[PDB]
Amino acid sequence: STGSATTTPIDSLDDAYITPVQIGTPAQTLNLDFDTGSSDLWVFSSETTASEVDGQTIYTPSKSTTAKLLSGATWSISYGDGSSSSGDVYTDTVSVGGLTVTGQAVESAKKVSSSFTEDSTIDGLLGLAFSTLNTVSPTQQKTFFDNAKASLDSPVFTADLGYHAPGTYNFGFIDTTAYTGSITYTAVSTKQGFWEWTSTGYAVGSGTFKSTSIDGIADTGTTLLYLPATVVSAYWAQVSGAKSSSSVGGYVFPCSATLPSFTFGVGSARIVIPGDYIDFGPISTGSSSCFGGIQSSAGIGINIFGDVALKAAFVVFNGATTPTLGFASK
Repeated sequence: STGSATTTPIDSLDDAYITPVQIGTPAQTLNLDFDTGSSDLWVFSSETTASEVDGQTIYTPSKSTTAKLLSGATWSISYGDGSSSSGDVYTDTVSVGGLTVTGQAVESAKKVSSSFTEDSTIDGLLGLAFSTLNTVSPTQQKTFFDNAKASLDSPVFTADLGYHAPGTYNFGFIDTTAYTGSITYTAVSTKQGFWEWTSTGYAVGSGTFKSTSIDGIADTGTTLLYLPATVVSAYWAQVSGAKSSSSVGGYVFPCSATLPSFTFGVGSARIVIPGDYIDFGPISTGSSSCFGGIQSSAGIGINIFGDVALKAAFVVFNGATTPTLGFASK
């Protein structure tokens, strides 16, 4: 089997991407944030505290003839940005782009943090990291990909995120028309539960490539590119007026700037992030100070190749017995 679904930016800045997912019988379609940095499929639901729902589409398990309460199971997750959610668990039929899993754990939110409530466009998350990170207790549950894998034509999914445009998540096949050149594959460590890999270095604009190992994660659920302070300082030093602002919470730059590109290494290959991908717009409405899309990972404890990096590539998440990651230009 295979599946193919379009993923759409939630706003004009590509702050996140949503992908329609069918849950239950008859189908209830929710727009979920596909997140290769976590491993829970959770949804706003009829059980979510009413005051914490503001415009989201909810899953109502009582209206699904295939929903079953997973007795005694609860979940609770806290993300790196400080957001969180928790609740109980159903199993139900879940389909993405024509690919169907029966018996998928659908984690129904009883509580969500303010940041989720305040964003009407995201109806929940669909985790695509390794199932070892799944928070369901007392019986850990598998991700949608893990459940689908054996049925797939090939045990892979691909992320093809657009810049200020829709893109595609494919399951079970590699669309050879979706990228240019060849796909370069690189080793993955699953020890922390992430798609963790080592970049071979970077360049700023038309500058020389610096060969240096940068361990980090391929994370579709993080907006920005978080890298060591040395790297980030080297990038922003090429932008007149750019500075790190403790009050804003990162590097800012004059909105009048033309940003340089940023290149990262994948083995001997190179992925170029155009400068425009690094502009996240005014820090507040009407401001001429703009927020940068490359930020320091210092104090996160991990480097994160988020959407800013991933959207410059066609990315293969290869879930073979020994997982790997593939990157191609596009």
